[PDB]
Amino acid sequence: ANNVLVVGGAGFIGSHTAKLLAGQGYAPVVYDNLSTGHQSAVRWGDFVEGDILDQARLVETMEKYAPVAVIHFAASAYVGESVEDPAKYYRNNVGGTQSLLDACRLTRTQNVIFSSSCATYGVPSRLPIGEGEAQNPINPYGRTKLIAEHMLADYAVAYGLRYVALRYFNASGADIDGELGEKHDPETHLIPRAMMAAAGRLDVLEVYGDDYETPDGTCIRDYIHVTDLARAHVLAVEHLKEAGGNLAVNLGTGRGTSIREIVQSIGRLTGRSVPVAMRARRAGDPPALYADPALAAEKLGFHTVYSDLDTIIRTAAPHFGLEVR
Ligand SMILES: NC(=O)c1ccc[n+]([C@@H]2O[C@H](COP(=O)([O-])OP(=O)(O)OC[C@H]3O[C@@H](n4cnc5c(N)ncnc54)[C@H](O)[C@@H]3O)[C@@H](O)[C@H]2O)c1
Ligand SMILES: [Zn+2]
Repeated sequence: ANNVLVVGGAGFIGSHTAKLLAGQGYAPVVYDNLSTGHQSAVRWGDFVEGDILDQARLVETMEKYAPVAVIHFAASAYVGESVEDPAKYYRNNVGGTQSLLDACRLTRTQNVIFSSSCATYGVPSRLPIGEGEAQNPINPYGRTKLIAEHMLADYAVAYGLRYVALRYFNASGADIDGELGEKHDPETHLIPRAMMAAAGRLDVLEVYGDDYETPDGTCIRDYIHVTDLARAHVLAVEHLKEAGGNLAVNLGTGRGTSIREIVQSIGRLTGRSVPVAMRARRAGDPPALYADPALAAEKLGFHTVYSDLDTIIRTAAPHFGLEVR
């Protein structure tokens, strides 16, 4: 009917996507083990506490709700944690995804929207990064996201599963209306850390390098507003509903953002400066990484509409002890 199973739906991007689904008349059903997400963020439909590795419980859930699509956000997502603890990432991201895909095929639950990462590309050859770019990830996090992408392809071949894999770099901002935000502990993402530091919730923001080959010398990365991510994941649902073919596309603005720009923007919009501690650049670290969004525009009709820096900063700031002036 209109149930959409949002796996990992108690987390940052998943909860925003559940909110959006409900706005478009779907009934999001959240399946989440609350390991890093929050029960209080499940505000737009039913909640099933459970682990995606609990295959009986996941199958039971799919049988009860007969979802028209499954959106898979349920993963371990931290790069540095993945180098030191690869076990966690192979278990959650490869084992967990296989359990989810088995639950899907065994219940004839057909449409899977997979939240992937541009970390699958590793170091690229040209900028911006097109989907044709080789995928040579350089850490277990990127590795395990790539494995899930290929597992999706193999399950499509064998079982006729239909899917859209969505690749992006950095989820940012928060819901425009202010009641839903990014709550991680530890918080490892750049814009939240910079804001926490400006707010005095962190003492410093260590920034590694001011001598990159970039306009202001600080490194450039790719940021997309979480509401835009919600929009794309639901468009992906529509795509498969309308008998669309399997897809793997990048999500983003097509334009990068430097650390300096972010720090400057925060100081300007909140009146509080970020206490930056500039450290030596790490050798072999890329000056710029950002994705080519053209294919998503073509295949999904998707453009970002909330991912200007000012909107990202303005909507996130109130969640980290700052005020927009
Ligand atoms: N945040 C980003 O910048 C970013 C970038 C690229 C990709 N992604 C992908 O987005 C998805 C979630 O991102 P988030 O940033 O919202 O992280 P998040 O941790 O806020 O949400 C993750 C959710 O998954 C749940 N979960 C984790 N393992 C589970 C399991 N085994 N069984 C059931 N529930 C489980 C957690 O409790 C949490 O609610 C992940 O797939 C992540 O790789 C995020
Ligand atoms: Zn975070």
